[PDB]
Amino acid sequence: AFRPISVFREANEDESGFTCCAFSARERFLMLGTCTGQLKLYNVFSGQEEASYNCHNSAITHLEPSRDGSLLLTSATWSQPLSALWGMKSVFDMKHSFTEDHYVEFSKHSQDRVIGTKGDIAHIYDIQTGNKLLTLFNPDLANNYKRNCATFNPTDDLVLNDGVLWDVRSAQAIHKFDKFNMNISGVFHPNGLEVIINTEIWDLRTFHLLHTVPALDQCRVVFNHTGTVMYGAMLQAMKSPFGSSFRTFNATDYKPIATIDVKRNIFDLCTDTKDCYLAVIENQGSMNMDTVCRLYEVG
Ligand SMILES: N#CC[C@H](NC(=O)c1c[nH]c(/C=C/C(=O)N2CCCCC2)c1-c1ccc(Cl)cc1F)c1ccc(F)c(Cl)c1
Repeated sequence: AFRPISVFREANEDESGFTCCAFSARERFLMLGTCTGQLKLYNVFSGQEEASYNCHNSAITHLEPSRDGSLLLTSATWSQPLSALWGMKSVFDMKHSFTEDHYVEFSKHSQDRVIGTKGDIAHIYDIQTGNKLLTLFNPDLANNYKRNCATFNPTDDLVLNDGVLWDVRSAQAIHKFDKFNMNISGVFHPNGLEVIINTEIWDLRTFHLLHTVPALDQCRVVFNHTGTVMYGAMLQAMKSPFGSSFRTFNATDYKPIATIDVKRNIFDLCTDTKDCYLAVIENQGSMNMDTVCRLYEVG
């Protein structure tokens, strides 16, 4: 079950502008991006704001804190630069920026690199220097996915970009997964064995199709930390990225668990490092922007 535990809005604002969320390394603190480009730290139980920082001059679309707690990636919708890396030690400061990338993630095993996406192109950057190490794009294998996001695999040896599997070491495309949809480019299963590209589950070894999961169509997905549950929400074709529902799946067999209809448009969802909690950003109005963060205890 998901027990509603708490709800809160952007403190002292006429209209609440939370757009995205991620749990900090610190257990009871949630980081939230806003529609005006600020990063906020909230106590997720009290709903009280602790800290605010100015990151971009447009809405934050994505946040990702590093596991050690020292770094943060942000992306914005219509700012220059579009994405940035922030230090969060003593002073909150911009380390580096990724001017043309509308989406960024850290490498997974060792978080020493950033991977940014621009359209169907992946850029890989060194965290220390900020230098672009690699541009990944192959005109012969491109799928031209409209909502492409590039990502590392769990051991950082591989990248999936626009439905193409890359060997990072050699910077060579090693396989193109055939295209079944217009938008979604796919992610790696944390088990390191499978690639989830929209409704298709591919075996990484053989490149054979393992399953078709229709309910995943047009979904962004996130896994809990233990890799046992997958959350998916369907993209809509300052508007909300998602519709009013998200779905859970058993990550070990891809069997559905629950379909949760929150009856309001969803902006984001994240889970805490202990997989005890789910945070969901939902609009109380309809595109009126007045979002709340709802916190559920995961049963
Ligand atoms: N990280 C993470 C968690 C992940 N969030 C998103 O994917 C997400 C969360 N938010 C935006 C986008 C806002 C956006 O563009 N906005 C909203 C603010 C005003 C401007 C437009 C995106 C998003 C959408 C398209 C693309 Cl291809 C990639 C994106 F990251 C998620 C995973 C499973 C889920 F069940 C849910 Cl509800 C969210």
